Amino acid sequence: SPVRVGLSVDASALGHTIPPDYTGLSYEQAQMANPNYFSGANTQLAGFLRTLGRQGVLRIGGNTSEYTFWNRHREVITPEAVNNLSEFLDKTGWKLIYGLNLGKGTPENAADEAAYVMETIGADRLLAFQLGNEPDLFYRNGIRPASYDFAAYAGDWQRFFTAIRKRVPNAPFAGPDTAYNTKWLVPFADKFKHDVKFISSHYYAEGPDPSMTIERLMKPNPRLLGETAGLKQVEADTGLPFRLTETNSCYQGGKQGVSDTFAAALWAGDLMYQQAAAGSTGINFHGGGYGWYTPVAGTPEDGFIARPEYYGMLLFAQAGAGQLLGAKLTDNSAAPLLTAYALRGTDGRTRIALFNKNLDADVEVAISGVASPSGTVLRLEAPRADDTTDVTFGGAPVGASGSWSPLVQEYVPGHSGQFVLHMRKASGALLEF
Ligand SMILES: *[C@@H]1[C@H](O)[C@@H](O)[C@H](OCCNC(C)=O)[C@@H](C(=O)O)[C@H]1O
Repeated sequence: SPVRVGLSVDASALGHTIPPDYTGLSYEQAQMANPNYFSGANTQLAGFLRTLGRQGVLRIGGNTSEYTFWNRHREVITPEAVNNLSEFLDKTGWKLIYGLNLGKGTPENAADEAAYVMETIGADRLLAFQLGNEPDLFYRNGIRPASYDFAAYAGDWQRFFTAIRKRVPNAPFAGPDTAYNTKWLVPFADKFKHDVKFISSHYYAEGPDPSMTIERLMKPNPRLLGETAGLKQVEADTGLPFRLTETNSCYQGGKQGVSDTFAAALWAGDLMYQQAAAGSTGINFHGGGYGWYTPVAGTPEDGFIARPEYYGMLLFAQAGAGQLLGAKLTDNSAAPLLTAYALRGTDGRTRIALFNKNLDADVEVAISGVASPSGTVLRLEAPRADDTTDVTFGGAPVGASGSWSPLVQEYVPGHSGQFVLHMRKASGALLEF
């Protein structure tokens, strides 16, 4: 007995165009201690990335980038590791955001590392260097003293920028690689707008706010809306686009029973669209090893698997790129966590991404504004919102090496230019007209 809601696709309410390199993952720089990880020999992980997008961005940084030390002969990055990363990026078709050690390393070491990266990976595949991860939190791990402020950071950033550009005159940069805030990200954009390609921000649905639950994770985040508005103002005031270079559901590798659940797939897929509709250039979900929130879990020795969050990213992958249209929801007060995104695809077909994040309400969606004859739906499903497994998209799990294709396509009940789509509570759908 579903909530009956109306969705009006207005193909004339033009939103932002989703770039083809929108999707991405964030990893710890420490993973590069192991040259077998980001390697042309790591076909399994390479396969998982190709499935998330023919283009995308691998971001390497995180808290371990303050403890990772480049050497041409505490974790150590070797020329072998950088050489193997170039071969990895060749197998995936993805571009690279590469963190440099501004926390504990020297300008001269960062310049040397940046030179070897540009020499091996090249200007086409290297999107940006980043000078430190979350510099606003250096003072909390003692990487800097408590007195460290934006002024001190700007001094450090300039010293590193100068040293790297002497070795790498075409070196591209992004920063400041943390959450939107007025004490760091606004002044950074103002001072360094001529020295960076784009602004890099982070976002965790968990706050410092009450404890994170599946219930909480499905609701709007006023902090997210605030931070996104901040980044749009910085883009208006400076011309700098923004990318969400580190994101996931909960901090410290995630929360067992939230981050590792089917709920995370609905949250992650919806987030991708909410940020793309705000004009974000892209996203990088943080992950690695077996962390609770990792899209892809595993190791080269034991192999890799898609975790539930991966399936939300997979729905985005299958929607593909294009321009977002108006998709207005009515009669939805009793089903308020249903979200919907309409997309004019690059191939000229209309697509709708629906996230029924209501944990108790089934919906009946009356779709108008699509003058196409017919549509098919691929469902994003698990039997409970807190399932750690049993997740499918298009009636299939993702297999070894990111192997996926749909096994259940279901024609959409259509008649007189109106379509009716049923969705279970805590489910997602991709409609292709
Ligand atoms: C952003 C940080 O830059 C990340 O280092 C940090 O990840 C920590 C756990 N690592 C993994 C691979 O699971 C992340 C977080 O707190 O989860 C953010 O603080």
